[PDB]
Amino acid sequence: ASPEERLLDELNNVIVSFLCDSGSLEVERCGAHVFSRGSSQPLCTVKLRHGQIYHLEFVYKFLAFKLKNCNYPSSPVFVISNNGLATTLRCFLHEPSGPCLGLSTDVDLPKNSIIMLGQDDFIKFKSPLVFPAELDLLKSMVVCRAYITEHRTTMQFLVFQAANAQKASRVMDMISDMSQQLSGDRSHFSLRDFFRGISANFELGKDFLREMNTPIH
Repeated sequence: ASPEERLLDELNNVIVSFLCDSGSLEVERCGAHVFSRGSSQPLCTVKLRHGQIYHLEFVYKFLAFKLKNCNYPSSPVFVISNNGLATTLRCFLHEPSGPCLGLSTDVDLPKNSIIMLGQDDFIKFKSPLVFPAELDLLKSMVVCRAYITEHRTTMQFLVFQAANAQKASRVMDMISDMSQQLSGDRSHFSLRDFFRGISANFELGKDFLREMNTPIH
């Protein structure tokens, strides 16, 4: 299982590289049944940390892109759950009880409750908050700021955009040019081209996340 192992390696390392942007990230991986239909094996588990921001939409869509490139039919699922000792993010490569909560600006997350995030949940969250031209991940991205205290756990979902439109556009140019060089104009630039370019140089992904820094009003 080397082709499988390489893909699983890459998927885990997308999370490691892009879920945050600073500090020690506590990412645990673990069975030959991560891809198997009907399995409840997550790819990895991440302990969330008070005050940190997690780039859920970007990582989600990056994982979805790699899976479709490998002809894998399922789309990932993120599960945030609080067991009373800690809040974790579990990244499943497919859909795998306690109250299951939906996305909103402030999701109180008591013990034994979960939040499930899937393919269209980020667009549904953004849809009423941003104008149509800003709806795509390239312009507006959903993040999660963790609020974890002894007396309350709360997942705070925010939409971030670039404050500097010119610098954001310059990063897009670099990514587009990287995609064009791998395949050998701006009018065709797609989410696939975006992740193809970032796949070739992760630093371009870091550049994008760095510019997507301002919560919407």
